[PDB]
Formats: sequence, structure tokens, C-alpha cells
Amino acid sequence: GRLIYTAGGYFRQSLSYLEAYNPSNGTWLRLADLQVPRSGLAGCVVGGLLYAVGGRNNSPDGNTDSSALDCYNPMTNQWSPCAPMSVPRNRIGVGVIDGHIYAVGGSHGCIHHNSVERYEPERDEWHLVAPMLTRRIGVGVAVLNRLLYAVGGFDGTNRLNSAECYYPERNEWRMITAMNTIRSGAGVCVLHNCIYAAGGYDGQDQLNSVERYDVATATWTFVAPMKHRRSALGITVHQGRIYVLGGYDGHTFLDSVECYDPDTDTWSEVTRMTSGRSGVGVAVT
Ligand SMILES: COc1ccc(S(=O)(=O)Nc2ccc(NS(=O)(=O)c3ccc(OC)cc3)c3ccccc23)cc1
Repeated sequence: GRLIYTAGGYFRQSLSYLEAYNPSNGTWLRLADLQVPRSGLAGCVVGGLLYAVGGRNNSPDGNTDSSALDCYNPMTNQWSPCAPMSVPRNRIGVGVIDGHIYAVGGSHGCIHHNSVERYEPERDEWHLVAPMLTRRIGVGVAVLNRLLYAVGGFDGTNRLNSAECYYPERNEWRMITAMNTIRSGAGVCVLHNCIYAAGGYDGQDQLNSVERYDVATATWTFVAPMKHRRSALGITVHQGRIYVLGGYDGHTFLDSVECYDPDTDTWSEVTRMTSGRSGVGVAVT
């Protein structure tokens, strides 16, 4: 009975929605609003708890990048504040390894981070780990074989097709094979033994293409393209399928949710959010 949760986002301004989708019956739940509206945040789950990490509050008055970390408990329907990160990180990537949340890249104003920090929920503390090789914002992050992958993004000058691999036991990064397509703001997840990068922005157009990295062969391969081009999309995996939610298509903030089935290699539109939005954090619990 797991749900896909979607937190925050952007439509005219940063949003406070926490909504959940139930793929078994196609219904949506409206849950407790975020304390502070945020977009460009990342969502992850550790031990049944949903965490909303980083992002930005883009409001009528002004804009503030967020160093915040907040914890949503589905049992109690309440957000609680956690220890903040060392720096604000808008357009952040995040992965979880062994119960620890990794906050990768992102921006603070015009500073494009290569730093990486790790959150320990048992102790409510962030600690810096080794920095990435490249500054990356709008970076997609996936965890496979207890390694953390940082894919694409924007370094401050160049939009990137490069990707790198973090080794927690050695505390070191290495560059891996570059993608076929430059992508910032892509959706990045892991399904079966592969990293998928879906959509994003190549510096000219929003993309519908989708590629996957097979770790055995160290090669990126195109798979079936989404129906909508999209960047700043949310992404998750649920019962063996990839779900992509929202994003910006070049003209509209999308309410479309597409599902990818790897056995048929096809995308289908399975629901719509209650309103169109980009830059959401998404996770499953
Ligand atoms: C068009 O208006 C927008 C206003 C706000 C927003 S957002 O949803 O609040 N966040 C973001 C905005 C941009 C990002 N990088 S990008 O590569 O996708 C991109 C780059 C250039 C573009 O065109 C010139 C469009 C998208 C984001 C990346 C990750 C997460 C959030 C991003 C989205 C759209």
C-alpha cells in the first residue's frame, strides 16, 4: 500500500502542496502543507519518513534558496524541521545510502556547488564529504550497488552530459561514461540494474528522450521516449515501473504523470496531478 508522494513545486510561485498518489486505485490524497513553500527541492525516504531537502522559495516579494531539511511522518501527518545543511542548495540532487541522506550540488544564488554533504537521521547532523569533480546544479542522483551516481546538470557555464560516481567507503569520486545527450533538470532513478535519465534540458530544448546506463557494459542506451518533453520533472520507481511527474515542457507546466514499463519498453499516461507544476520532490513510502 505504498504511495507516491509529491512535495512542493512551482507554478507562478513556489508551492506548499504535499499530495500522494495511490497507483493501485488511481486516487490522490491531500496531506499537510509544507511549512515554507519550495521548489527545486528533492524528496527522499529513510525509515518510513519523507524528507524534503533544499530548494528555493520563489515568492511575490523575493527569492530565497533553502538550506532546510524537513521530515514528514505519514503516521502523524506532520512536518518537522531538521538540522539544516551547511549551505543553501536549490536544484539539488539527493540519494540515500544505508539510512543516510546525501545532498549533492545545487546552487546558492550564483554559486554552483560541487560540495556534498551527508545527513545522519539518528543524530540529526550534516557532515561534508568529498566534493564532486564538477559543479552541478539540476543534477540527477541515483544510488546503485551502494554507490552514488551524479548525472548531468549545469556547471555555471556548460550544461553537462557528464556523470560521476561516489564511493562511500573510499570517500572519492570518479568520472564515468558520459551520456549521449546533455541534460540538466532530468529525472534520474535506478530500475533493476540500470540508471535511467529521463528528459531534462540540453541548452536548447526540453527533452523527451530517455537513456539508461548499464553498469556491466558501461554504456548509455536510448530507450523509448516519453510522450511529453519535460525538464525539472519528479521521478520515482514503484513496483517495477518508473513514474515521472510534472515538469516544464517549453510552454506549459505539466500535470501529466507518465509510467514506464521496462518489459514492454513503453510509456503511458496514467494520471494527472491536481494542478500543473515543475520542480517537485517525489518519493515512495
Ligand atoms: C520556465 O519557468 C520555470 C520556473 C521555475 C521552475 S522550477 O521548477 O522552480 N525549477 C527549476 C528551473 C530550472 C531547472 N533546470 S532546467 O535544466 O530544468 C532548465 C534550464 C533552462 C530552462 O530554460 C531556459 C528551463 C529548465 C531546474 C532543475 C532542477 C530542478 C528545478 C529547476 C521551472 C521552470
